[PDB]
Amino acid sequence: IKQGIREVILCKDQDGKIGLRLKSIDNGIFVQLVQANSPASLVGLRFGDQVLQINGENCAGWSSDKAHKVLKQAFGEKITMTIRDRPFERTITMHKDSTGHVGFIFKNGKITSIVKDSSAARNGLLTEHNICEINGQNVIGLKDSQIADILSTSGTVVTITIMPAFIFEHIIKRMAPSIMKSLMDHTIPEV
Repeated sequence: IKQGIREVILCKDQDGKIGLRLKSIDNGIFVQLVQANSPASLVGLRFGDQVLQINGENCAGWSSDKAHKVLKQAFGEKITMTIRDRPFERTITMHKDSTGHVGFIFKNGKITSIVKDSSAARNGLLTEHNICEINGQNVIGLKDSQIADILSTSGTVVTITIMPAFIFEHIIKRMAPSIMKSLMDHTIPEV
């Protein structure tokens, strides 16, 4: 999680898409969905990002519809956005034990207990937090098994990006859980 505000320049694809669904949260606008192989993924937009501005207009107090409407009517050549990096999220670095454990239990993406004497306990991992990213890879909508897999095949350092459940459940309401599994960019960034 970067310590503040950056500008991205976006370009609609040939079909006039950018790859983005946005959600109104506490009078800001937040990234609910980044589509894989979209202009939004290429420029590095992330789940939970805050959009401060769209072409120099502040988003404060916009509806999800107005934000989507503004994106439709943009002069597609060049959309600029002002972005605050995943402000509802934190990153925890843990190290696996020789048994390959970081030392917690999760269910539908949500940490539910921390195991005594673990790297998770030592690093103050919290329950009632949804897993957003593992090693900078988005994992929202993946099955618990596939998250297990990404943890199993991770190296010994595991970086987890988490979000309080109440905030997570506010962001993903009105997005059917198959679109999350199917269409949320789950890939490693390109260079």
